[PDB]
Order: sequence, then C-alpha cells, then structure tokens
Amino acid sequence: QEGDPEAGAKAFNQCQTCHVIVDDSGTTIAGRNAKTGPNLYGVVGRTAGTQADFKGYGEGMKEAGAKGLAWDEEHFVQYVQDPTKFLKEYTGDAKAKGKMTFKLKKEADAHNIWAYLQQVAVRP
Ligand code: HEC
Repeated sequence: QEGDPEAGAKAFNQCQTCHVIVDDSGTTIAGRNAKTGPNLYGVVGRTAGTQADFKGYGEGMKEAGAKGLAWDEEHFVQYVQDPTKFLKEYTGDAKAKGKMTFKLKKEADAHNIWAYLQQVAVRP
C-alpha cells in the first residue's frame, strides 16, 4: 500500500533464503528454489497456516489461522518483525512458537515488501 514496491522487491532478497514466489502456472517471480518456508504467491488475504503444499507449519501458526488470521498489512508487518512474539499475542497462548527464525529489523522494509506482494503475489 503506501510502501514502495520496487524497494520492496530488493528487500525481498533476504527472504529468498527460505521462501519463493511461484505462480499457479509454475513461473518463478522471485526466489532461488528454497523450500524452508511456504510459497508466498497468493499470501495476500490467505488464512495463515494453509498453503496446500507446505508440510512444515508449526502448531502456533496453524492455531492462529484457525482463530481466523488472514494476512493483511498490519498483521504481516508485526509478524515479520518478530514471528514468535506475534504468534504468542495473537494466539493468546504464551507457549506458542514460530518455526520462522528470521526477524526483519526494519519496519519500512516490512511495509515495502508488503507493497511488492500486493503487486506480484495476489491470486485471482
Ligand atoms: C527461513 C530462515 C526463513 C526466512 C529467511 C524467512 N521466513 Fe518466512 N517463514 C519461514 C517458515 C519456516 C515459515 C513457517 C512459520 C511457522 O511457524 O509455521 C514461514 C512463514 C512465513 C509467513 C506465513 C505464510 C503462511 O503461509 O501463513 C510469512 C507471511 C512469511 N514467512 C514471510 C516472510 C518474509 C516476508 C520474509 C523476509 C523478510 C521471511 N518470511 C523470511 C521461514 C523463513
């Protein structure tokens, strides 16, 4: 949204160590074939913990999705900054833990990356 998608595309390289954005036709829009985390194509508005081919979600992420968490900009920028804290607050369970061990230190980068995803990773 108010973020800068081009700056986001650059900031997304950090995420490629574990993620990929491949569309429904098999085209790689961003990534290096890493499969640690789920495919981010179609994340916008997706219920957390539901990508059909990702078999590595933790129980905290599955729980949050069951609670009704779908990815929007406000939840996405809180989550990428500290995934385990975010999951504990949302879920209401303090023992919750995220499998994503990367924390994005800059808020601006979080908003830019969200604007980049609204440009390339929205599924119809
Ligand atoms: C590996 C060390 C990772 C890096 C680098 C990043 N992510 Fe990640 N991400 C990873 C895993 C293992 C998972 C599963 C989390 C779990 O607890 O189950 C995730 C998940 C996400 C999600 C949720 C998507 C969904 O399907 O619900 C998002 C929105 C996400 N990751 C975004 C993201 C971004 C933008 C990154 C770069 C700043 C990033 N991740 C890095 C592992 C790793």
